[PDB]
Amino acid sequence: PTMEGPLRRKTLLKEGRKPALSSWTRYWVVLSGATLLYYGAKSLRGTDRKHYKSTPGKKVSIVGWMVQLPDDPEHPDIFQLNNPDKGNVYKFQTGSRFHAILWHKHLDDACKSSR
Amino acid sequence: PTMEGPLRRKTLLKEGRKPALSSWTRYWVVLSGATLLYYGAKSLRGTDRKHYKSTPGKKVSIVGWMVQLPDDPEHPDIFQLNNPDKGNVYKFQTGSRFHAILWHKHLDDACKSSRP
Repeated sequence: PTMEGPLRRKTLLKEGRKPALSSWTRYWVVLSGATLLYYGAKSLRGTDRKHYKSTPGKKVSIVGWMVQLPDDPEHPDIFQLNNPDKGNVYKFQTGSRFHAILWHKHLDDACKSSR
Repeated sequence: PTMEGPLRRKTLLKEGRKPALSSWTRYWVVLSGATLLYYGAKSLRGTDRKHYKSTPGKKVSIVGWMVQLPDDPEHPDIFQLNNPDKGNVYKFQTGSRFHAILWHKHLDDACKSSRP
């Protein structure tokens, strides 16, 4: 894998419309090639790999997607991810600005890879 | 900084001898150049950067130190750090094998890097 770590994701737009409720969801996320694999939480607290499931609940290719880093002091650990038509848009919390920068780098490489 | 993250540290040896008391302590650790800066936890809730203090509690140069990855299925998220004479030895829990490998990479470079 290129990158792994505990992330919280919030859906801002799905199929071009705002979800009724856009709350944060805890996941262990693995970026393998240009594919994101998401592992749901086993409990309500914890950020170690063991606090998340063994089988992925979601698998998404991000080839051609776009990732952005907002440089927002109010939310220092966030990055945003959008599919090509910007109909599916997500924000991710990483726990720190450093990890937001690190994820942005690897995600940007993946979005721009050919496949 | 080259690397940052929440780590738990345990001291195995200090000045060549096992400490009387030893346990896992939570820290936000920042590798800046060849220096590790440690920020203790503000409270009991400690995963995000904001859960740790703003002023560092420890500052340690690791130039000439050695870091090791044990490849131990029993403790997949551990890496060990040793000072030059191996009198000060620590183990660190990172939460995942992936982060243990990542920290090892950056620490190994730092141990072979420059002194200010």
